[PDB]
Amino acid sequence: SPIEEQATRLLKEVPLIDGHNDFPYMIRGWFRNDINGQDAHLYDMPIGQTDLQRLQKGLLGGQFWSAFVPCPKNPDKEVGSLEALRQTLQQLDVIHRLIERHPTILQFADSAASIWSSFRAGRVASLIGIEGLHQIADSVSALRMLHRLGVRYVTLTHNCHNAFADAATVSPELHGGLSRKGERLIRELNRMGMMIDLSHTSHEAQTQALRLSRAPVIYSHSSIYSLRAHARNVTDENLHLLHRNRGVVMICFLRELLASEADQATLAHVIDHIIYAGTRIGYEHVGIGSDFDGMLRGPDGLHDVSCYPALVAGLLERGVSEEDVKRVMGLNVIRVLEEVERVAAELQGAGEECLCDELDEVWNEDIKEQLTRERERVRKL
Amino acid sequence: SPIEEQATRLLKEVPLIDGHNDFPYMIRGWFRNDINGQDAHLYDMPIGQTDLQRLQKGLLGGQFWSAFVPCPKNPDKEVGSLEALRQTLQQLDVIHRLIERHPTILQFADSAASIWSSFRAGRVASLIGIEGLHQIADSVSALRMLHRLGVRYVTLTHNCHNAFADAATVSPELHGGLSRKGERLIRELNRMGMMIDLSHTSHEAQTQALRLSRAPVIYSHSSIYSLRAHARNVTDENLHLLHRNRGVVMICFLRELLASEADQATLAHVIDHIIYAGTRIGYEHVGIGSDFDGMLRGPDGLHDVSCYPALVAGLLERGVSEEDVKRVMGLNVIRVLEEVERVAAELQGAGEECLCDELDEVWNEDIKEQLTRERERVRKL
Ligand SMILES: [Cl-]
Ligand SMILES: [Cl-]
Ligand SMILES: [Cl-]
Ligand SMILES: [Cl-]
Ligand SMILES: [Fe+3]
Ligand SMILES: [Fe+3]
Ligand SMILES: [Fe+3]
Ligand SMILES: [Fe+3]
Repeated sequence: SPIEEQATRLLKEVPLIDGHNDFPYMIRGWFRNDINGQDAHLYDMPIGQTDLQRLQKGLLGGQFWSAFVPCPKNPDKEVGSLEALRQTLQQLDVIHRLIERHPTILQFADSAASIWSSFRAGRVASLIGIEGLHQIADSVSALRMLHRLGVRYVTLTHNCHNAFADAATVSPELHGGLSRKGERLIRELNRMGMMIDLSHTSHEAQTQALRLSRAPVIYSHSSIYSLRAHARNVTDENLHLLHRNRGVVMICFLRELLASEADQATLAHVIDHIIYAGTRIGYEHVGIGSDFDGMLRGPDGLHDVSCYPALVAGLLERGVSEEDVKRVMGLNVIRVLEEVERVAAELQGAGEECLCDELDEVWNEDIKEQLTRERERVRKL
Repeated sequence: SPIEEQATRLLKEVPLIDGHNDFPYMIRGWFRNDINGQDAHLYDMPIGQTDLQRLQKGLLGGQFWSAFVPCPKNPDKEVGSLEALRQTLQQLDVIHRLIERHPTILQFADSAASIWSSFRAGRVASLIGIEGLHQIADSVSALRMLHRLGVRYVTLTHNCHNAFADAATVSPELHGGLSRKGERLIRELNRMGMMIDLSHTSHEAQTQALRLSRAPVIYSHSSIYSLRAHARNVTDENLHLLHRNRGVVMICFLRELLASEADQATLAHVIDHIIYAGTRIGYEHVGIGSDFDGMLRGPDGLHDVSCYPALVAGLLERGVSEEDVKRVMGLNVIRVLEEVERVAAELQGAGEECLCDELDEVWNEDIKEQLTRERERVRKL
């Protein structure tokens, strides 16, 4: 078919960059992050919607791999919070080892230039994001070290309220959007060059974050509220504020977010959602955010990572222009990452002060007096 | 004086690379890692043996900055261990922010080439080490992420026993050297290219580590047992095994480790210790490991980081050759770091398997059966 030829050409010209895939958590579930002598299975998985053969088959140009850990359940809240931090480092570790063990297929990327260079070399540009601020254990220092390990977006919440923001699917509300900590964290995320992700957050938290942020944000895996009413989907109000923000809504393949009866969800519904957003806030503010391996089953025609050429062909069949399809595929999320990094560079260049953690006093006045007395003795020498 | 001229020339020709300085912990003690608008104080500190003016004055070529946190004290052992991990990320964060805020003085280095390029540019080569395996919270994944954040050596213990090895100053003994975990960790440290540090560890743990390690190790801040008997100092047995290992003993300025009465300790004693080691196991296996800011007061003539030219002049005055003084200054620790990284590259190139953490099962058999059934349904499509 001419359109299947056309779709194949587009996937080779520009990278399709998917906003969210939980394949690293499947590796934790199935292998317990032990991939030594498991290439046969990593290429052909006995579970899930992602493996390295099907990843090549679907012609995916890049991927934000999710370093998700569950919301802490432990009765003792300090343990659970600190446990989530250790589990995050385990998930970042297995993502890096997955990329390093398969350098013909996957190449690490943390920027627009690194995405392109990976795509020129014929590899999947492998970026990283964390799904929730519960993962940092209330530590902005830890968050900067996660950025240093290659994390390029942070979902403000998952399916639990944290000290910074409200999740969508939990009632009652705790902060009613963002807390004062949350607001102050928006400035720090903009300063460090961390891309803000508004998936899983409440409608009020989205509205506040979109007004406050000095850099463009994303929805790594969310759909449209008007087509299908759900707490996880984006309202027409927040879609317009996303336009002012210059952000991108990366459309989700979650069946619950596409249709009222989950088993009726299809590829055509995903295309309806992309076109709705593209019509109302322009095709330069829409993306693709599958959420593959964050679900058991996908929509009809989007069952796994091999199905991306059908999505590209489907968009072209509906009269979306080549140039707009290239934007939806990946050019838009590349622009947001580039603008997030430009805003961070110009804020850092202006000498903006970084957010610091609240630390305990390690020394009492006796120890501090010994230290000052010792210093003055050295000054006399 | 001609020898002071000579000492100044050597410090400009090759970098003096100090093995251990706890200045990042002083920043935690004094500022609580909040250095915003504190340059006046960072250049001229009201406490401690290190600031940025005196660092320039002493002509130090490089420094392994310590990312030490205390041994966990909390009754609940899971909390204390996980707390130490979060505090480690806080200390790595402030070290990176210290370097990034003062790029004229400090430049980050993690290799031989990066040390030299920093030194050619006229900056202190800023490397990182952690003082104890309590800091990783029993997580090899976390340890690899610490390596990724720029940590290039790990002291196996501080002043507490951990799951991997015995500290020197704690009795009774727990493992009697290294545990089985400890032995297995030696292979992983060699594979990843992490430099093993044997300061603070027991004599038996040193003997076992020196025999087991496939790469050269260091003592980041230890002295000589024969000159001054102390659990922290290196025995003649372990000095010989360090020679076979191709490692380096970086001599400590701790007064307790140099003399029986601490107040009698001097610069001359530090030179006695360097010459003792250099005479018996060669000058290519000796270094300088001040431990500045790990003590209240230093030896006479080595009161702070400005005193390194007196140490270089003192070594030349005692008939140690220029070439051997250059070795003791930094060429030796550069060689060990280069050999550690060469061993890691050749082990990684041979496809050696990495050590993995023991993880909990996240899925039961019901969830795993749903996943395999779902996969087979997709195979039929
Ligand atoms: Cl609208
Ligand atoms: Cl704390
Ligand atoms: Cl000997
Ligand atoms: Cl675990
Ligand atoms: Fe997810
Ligand atoms: Fe999700
Ligand atoms: Fe120390
Ligand atoms: Fe120490």
